Amino acid sequence: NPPPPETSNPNKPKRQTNQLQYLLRVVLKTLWKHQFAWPFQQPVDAVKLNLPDYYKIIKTPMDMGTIKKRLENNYYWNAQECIQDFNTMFTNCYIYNKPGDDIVLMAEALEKLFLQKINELP
Ligand SMILES: Cc1ccc(-n2nc(C(=O)N3CCN(C)CC3)nc2-c2ccc3c(c2)N(C2CCCC2)[C@H](C)C(=O)N3C)c(C)c1
Repeated sequence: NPPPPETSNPNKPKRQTNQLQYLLRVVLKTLWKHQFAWPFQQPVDAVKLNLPDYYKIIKTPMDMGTIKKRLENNYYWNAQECIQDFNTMFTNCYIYNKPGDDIVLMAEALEKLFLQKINELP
């Protein structure tokens, strides 16, 4: 398993905006409780899953556990940067798997809810 993405970085400039607080308070925390959220709450554990292929395919891994910690640590400059991590998470899933796979269906459901919630930001 590779090291998970960084959640703090003393040399990177940080910011806290209304949009970012909303991404944590509303967008992430509602997505988290969704019945299909559990696969995406931590990095893919390829060792546990016996998927030595996953990290051969996915070069920029991302997950909501990481995003959560990054929001909690004020790691982001703006909302858009955080939104890019959500979209990287979803697109990783669609790259690695095939349409109709159970995990893809799960990601699809979360992505629509995600898009619905970010449609209007503070
Ligand atoms: C349908 C399904 C949903 C989730 C999971 N599990 N289970 C754990 C686990 O070992 N966990 C998670 C929950 N926790 C409580 C115990 C540890 N991890 C995942 C998991 C997380 C993320 C992904 C995948 C699996 N798959 C795919 C791998 C083949 C099938 C789909 C690929 C990597 C995909 O791209 N991503 C995003 C499984 C076995 C089947």
